[PDB]
Amino acid sequence: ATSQPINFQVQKDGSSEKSHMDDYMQHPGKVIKQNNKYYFQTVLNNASFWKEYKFYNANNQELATTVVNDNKKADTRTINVAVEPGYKSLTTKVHIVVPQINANHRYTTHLEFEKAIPTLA
Ligand code: HEM
Repeated sequence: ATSQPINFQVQKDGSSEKSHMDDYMQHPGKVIKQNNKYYFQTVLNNASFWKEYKFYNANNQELATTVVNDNKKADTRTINVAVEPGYKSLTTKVHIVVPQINANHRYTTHLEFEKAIPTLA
């Protein structure tokens, strides 16, 4: 296995309640192994709304992210977040701007994997 699907749910700051941020990421994501390193690849819908995003492990280490696909037409963006096997969540901090309802906000949420990122290959 070079990769495997991994489902997740983005949940609200301070609880296990689903966050409506979950509605703007494709499901499942994917765990990808390259050489000795692991990536969580995920697709952001309504990419133009995500003005900033940072991901952290549960020990508050910022995780490197790369853009691997920007699709202007579909308004999506595919990103690779650096992870390790064993992570059960990521903390996200995002700056979201929604024109139609004049919204400009920063939020913190926690993305919860269906299970610990597995070792592969
Ligand atoms: C499609 C246009 C969107 C509309 C009309 C919308 C609307 C709203 C409204 C009215 C609230 C409650 C007030 C507030 O705290 O701001 C809210 C909360 C929130 N929104 Fe959005 N939103 C949109 C897109 C997004 C996107 C793309 C994200 C990022 C993935 C996002 C993430 C959040 C988060 C994290 C909250 C806090 C409550 C929760 O965690 O569910 N929203 N949104």
